[PDB]
Amino acid sequence: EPPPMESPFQREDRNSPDRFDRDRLFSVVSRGVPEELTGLLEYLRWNSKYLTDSAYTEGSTGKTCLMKAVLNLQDGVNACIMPLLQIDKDSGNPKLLVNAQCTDEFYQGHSALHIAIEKRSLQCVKLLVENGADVHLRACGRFFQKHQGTCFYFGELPLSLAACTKQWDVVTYLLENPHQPASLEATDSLGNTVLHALVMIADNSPENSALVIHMYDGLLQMGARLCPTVQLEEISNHQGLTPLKLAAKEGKIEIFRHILQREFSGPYQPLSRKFTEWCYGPVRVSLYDLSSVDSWEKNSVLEIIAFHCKSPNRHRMVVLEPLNKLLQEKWDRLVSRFFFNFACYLVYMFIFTVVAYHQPSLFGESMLLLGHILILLGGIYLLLGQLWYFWRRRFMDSYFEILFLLQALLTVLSQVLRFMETEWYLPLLVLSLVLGWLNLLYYTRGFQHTGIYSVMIQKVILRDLLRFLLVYLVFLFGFAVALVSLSREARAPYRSILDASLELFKFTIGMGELAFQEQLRFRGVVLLLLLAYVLLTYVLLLNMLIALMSETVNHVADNSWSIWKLQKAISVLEMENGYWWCRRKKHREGRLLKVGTPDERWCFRVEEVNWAAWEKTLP
Amino acid sequence: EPPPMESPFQREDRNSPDRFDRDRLFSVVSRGVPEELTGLLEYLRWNSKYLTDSAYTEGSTGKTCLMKAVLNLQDGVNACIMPLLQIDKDSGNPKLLVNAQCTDEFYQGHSALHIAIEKRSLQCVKLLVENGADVHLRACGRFFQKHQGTCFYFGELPLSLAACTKQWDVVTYLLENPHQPASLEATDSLGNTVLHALVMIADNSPENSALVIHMYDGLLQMGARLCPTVQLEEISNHQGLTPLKLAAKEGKIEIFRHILQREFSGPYQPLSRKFTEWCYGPVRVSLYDLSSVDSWEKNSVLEIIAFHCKSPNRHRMVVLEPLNKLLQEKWDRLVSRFFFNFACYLVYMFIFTVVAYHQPSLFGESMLLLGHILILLGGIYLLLGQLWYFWRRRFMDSYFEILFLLQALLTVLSQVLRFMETEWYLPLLVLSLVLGWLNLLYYTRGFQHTGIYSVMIQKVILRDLLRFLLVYLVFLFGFAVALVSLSREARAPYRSILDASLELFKFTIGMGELAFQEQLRFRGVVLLLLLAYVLLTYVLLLNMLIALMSETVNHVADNSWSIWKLQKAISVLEMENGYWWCRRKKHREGRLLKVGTPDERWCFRVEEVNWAAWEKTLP
Ligand SMILES: C=C(C)[C@@H]1CCC(C)=C[C@H]1c1c(O)cc(CCCCC)cc1O
Ligand SMILES: C=C(C)[C@@H]1CCC(C)=C[C@H]1c1c(O)cc(CCCCC)cc1O
Ligand SMILES: NCCOB(c1ccccc1)c1ccccc1
Ligand SMILES: NCCOB(c1ccccc1)c1ccccc1
Repeated sequence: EPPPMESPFQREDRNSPDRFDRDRLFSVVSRGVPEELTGLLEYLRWNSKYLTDSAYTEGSTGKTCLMKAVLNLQDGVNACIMPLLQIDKDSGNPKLLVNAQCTDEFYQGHSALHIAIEKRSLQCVKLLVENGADVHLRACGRFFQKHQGTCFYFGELPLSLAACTKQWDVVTYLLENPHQPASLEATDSLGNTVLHALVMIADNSPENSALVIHMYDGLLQMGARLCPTVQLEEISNHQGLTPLKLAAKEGKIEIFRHILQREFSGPYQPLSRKFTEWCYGPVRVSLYDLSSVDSWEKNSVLEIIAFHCKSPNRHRMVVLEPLNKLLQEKWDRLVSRFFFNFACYLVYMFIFTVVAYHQPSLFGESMLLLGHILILLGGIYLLLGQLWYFWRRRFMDSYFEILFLLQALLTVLSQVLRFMETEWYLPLLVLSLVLGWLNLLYYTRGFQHTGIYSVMIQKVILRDLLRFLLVYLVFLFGFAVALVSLSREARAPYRSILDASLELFKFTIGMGELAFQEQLRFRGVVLLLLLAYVLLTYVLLLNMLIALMSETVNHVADNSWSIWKLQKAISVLEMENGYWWCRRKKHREGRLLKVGTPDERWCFRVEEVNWAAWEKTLP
Repeated sequence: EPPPMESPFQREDRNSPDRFDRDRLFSVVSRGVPEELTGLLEYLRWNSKYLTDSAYTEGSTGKTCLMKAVLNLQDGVNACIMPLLQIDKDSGNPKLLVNAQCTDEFYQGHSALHIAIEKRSLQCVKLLVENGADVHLRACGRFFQKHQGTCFYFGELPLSLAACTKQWDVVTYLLENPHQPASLEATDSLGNTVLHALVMIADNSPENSALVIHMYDGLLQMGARLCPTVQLEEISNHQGLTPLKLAAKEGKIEIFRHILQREFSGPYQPLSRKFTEWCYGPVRVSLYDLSSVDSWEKNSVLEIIAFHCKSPNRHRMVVLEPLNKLLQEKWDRLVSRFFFNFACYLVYMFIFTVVAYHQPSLFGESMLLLGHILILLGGIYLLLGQLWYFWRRRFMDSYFEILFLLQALLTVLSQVLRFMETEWYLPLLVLSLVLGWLNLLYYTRGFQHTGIYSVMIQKVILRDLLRFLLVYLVFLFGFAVALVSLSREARAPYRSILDASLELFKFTIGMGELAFQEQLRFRGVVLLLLLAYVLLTYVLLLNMLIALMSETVNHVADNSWSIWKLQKAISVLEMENGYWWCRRKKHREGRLLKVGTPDERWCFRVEEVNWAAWEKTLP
């Protein structure tokens, strides 16, 4: 268990002229008086130690006397910090105590400047900075990393901590002091910068969103005038993302939306992304920026939303522009490939159904052999394509992206059984055929009127059905074992465990026997136990029905269009790569315009019409 | 792709003493200074060109320099417009540049006056009008026409555009200027007048409704004093409608309600429609106006609501008065025809059932032959009536209006089979019989206690059932093909595709086999595939049930009375024409009263009692 960093009740632990112990030092510093600090210098120069040694620190963490001074800050000002740092300078230690930090696993690197910044005191921050404290000390402990349980994640920097805490004066003093200037370009471990730490502390609540949007714009505006020669929104962390991509991956929708369509009028225009070129009543035409939003480059916002994301908000980022217009422009160009692919799959499935039906038992024979050869070639091509897709991609939207493989694999496996002349090529093949018709359902995603209907009608969750089936199946097996064990002595029904399981399952499709057998010694108890099974199956079925109804009473129904748009987006980004043998050359979208200053950016126009805002701007 | 009409970033395109190119002209006009316009006149008189030629315009659209001047309007005033028009006048061109307009397809006819009116600047409008610009220039491009996608529909006139934008000062200046007076009577393409364009931009939202009601009343009041000799609410567009009928057709309920019962006290009384004659406590008697609201004339509000309308708000216009009282007065007079028609149909159906039941296999014989003759005559009369109804009418309310035809057609077709002595007159006839009993259900619309019950009990949508049946039927056919293909090799059930389809459908009515067949080589896989079919049919049925319940949970239930009133209104307006052989003379309803001034109007009194408003007017 990690010790607390300061505690008024639990004392510190030493576990790793006059005598002046560390306990008296902590006692006089915690109260906060400088008169009783006399005699420290003479004692240190007699014992030939330094104030940052192992004697004067909590050995379990590494907390020095200065951090106890700052942690006992009363009314924002401590009168002991200045003489303590002065006598530390007079001691002549090589390692300065102002920038000392802990060495424990929990609070590694946690300096005094972080404590002074968190205590919302500009005076202690000024006293620490003016006495030679570096402003790039990283807090690398487990307590300052994003994980479940007890943690407070910030960007492991004094400036990041000042940014996450909404205090503006401390951010300004760190950014433009003469004694020790910080930098917005400085990075911690995991590669994050201060524009990343704001994104990773965002939330979908409106207050936290307003906080992080305001402070993100503020830091970007100060980065415009402090270090204009560097693009602050293009520095990459160790995963390879940028702040826009990191907003896309984590599921933070609000700061992602604000970053995607921010606009500042005036001198701060060159760092905008949404430029409006004309507007006529309700219609407004805006030139959005496709820098790392299109799929022509490497991992971008579209692919990160499509594949590398696990969040319930991955279906609402697609709807907001300029992702909606971009994916609509991609779909209106690549719908022909989808329809031709669907027609080829339908022709392959028709020839499969013909071969499976008109088949001899164990010109027409030559036609059927050509059909078998064509089925084998189609199955091996589909198998190669699906194995390519999995190997490149190294969850319900991927559901139909695995069954294809089964409809491939079984098929080719069935055909090698046909080449082995066994008596099992007929089940697996026709089993494949059943799966194949189910596998056609994915191709409803390409048409509007049936795609919206499919997304609207999928009103049950798969995990609920697969849990209920498992519970009912264990129930059936247990009662089947009991019924076989009960009916062994004659005065025959329920002879084996499988037959008794079938005759028990027959009560769910609606045809059960339920009578005196007149062949069993214990036929009354058999009837009683069957009555118990019926009365329990009805409770289980009613519970499942009630649970599904309670699930479907209270949810919003507007997500149908968003989910359909996401499914179409995944299919578009899949087809944009091309086939595994005819790799499609990626076509850059947008036009290279000149906005501001020679600032040449890729731009993409969208024409949005909205009568409500136009009615609002009217008198 | 159409080019933008102005764009600060994308430059214009030429695609269709000192030199003074069009690029320098656009550069100096866009900034907005007049000092650098010097030397233009000498250059134009040396090169013998004009300022509106092809050289000085964006050839892709036809945009002139003046429209670039107005589109770069800063703080409402440009100092360049006045010298530009002055030097255009000094150039001596035959075609004036002030009223020049585009010639592209997308922005056809879009003048500078439209831009100045949209920019909400009275000063630029005054400068354009005073320098000789006609006020009847029509914007005929696709961008200014009502269609899906990107469009801004107004009445293609400067006055209509000033009317749709809620600005009052520009409307007044266009209406009463001495330099170039506009007119409320002027019409664009599609025949619309200014009062029509207000209706076609209306909406059911309260803010837009309040805007359009206020501005409609305002323009009507100004039309009272500018051009009193013309009725502004009687001009017909090219479809033949008036503003009231256009409000009825499009589904705009709020402006339709306001137009139907507007009243102004004082000097503006003669243009009202609802006159109150007396009011005593709560009861109030009002003389509404039946000008184009009754069905005695040509296409009126009642017929346009009844037939020529496709909107979800066609069942709420009937409930609001004076349509409610009018249709109640029609129904209380024409209920006898409905009941006599129902009794005649019931007698015809009883004789049909008797003939279908007491029929010999392949005095009583003469009676049955007379019954057959009467069935043939009734069927041919009903067929002639229904063919008349379709040919004159050249959707669920029309559903029962087609099945009659089938109950006609099959019947007469069955009888000609009886005259052909074939072995198929017995199925079709009795099939007709079944349909006819279903065809009786439409006649529940005439009685209150069962009509409200029928409208209340119709709680399912037909398209959902017809989609679910299609999905389940494809499912059944696919599994039937698989089951026939699997069971071919003996060690018999499931022999043909139709029999296997029937034995698979038997799991839905609640009687399935589900056992080891002991006759098939692959009987275990047959059992497994039947289990798969059962487990999938239950998922599909549960999904359909959940979807219907979710559609049922969250909806308003007050629409039963409105839908029943609409159905009764459709039946009344159908019977008012009369039979196809005894065309009923149309009877004018209301009385010819004299209200205001000799203003003789058809009027219809309604007695409305409402305790709530009377409680509000009390202290
Ligand atoms: C309302 C339910 C869920 C069913 C509806 C069908 C009928 C006949 C019985 C009801 C029922 C009970 O009312 C109570 C139990 C629990 C007692 C089990 C004793 C072994 C089971 C049980 O199926
Ligand atoms: C709760 C439902 C919808 C039914 C209720 C009746 C019973 C016995 C089974 C349930 C059920 C599953 O719980 C899961 C599936 C999907 C797995 C199919 C495997 C081929 C189907 C499936 O009918
Ligand atoms: N009064 C004789 C039956 O009328 B029905 C009826 C009677 C009173 C109130 C409402 C309806 C009726 C019964 C079943 C279906 C439809 C109508
Ligand atoms: N148009 C032919 C059938 O299309 B379907 C359809 C038609 C119109 C609107 C919506 C869907 C369809 C029917 C059942 C299931 C899925 C789709």
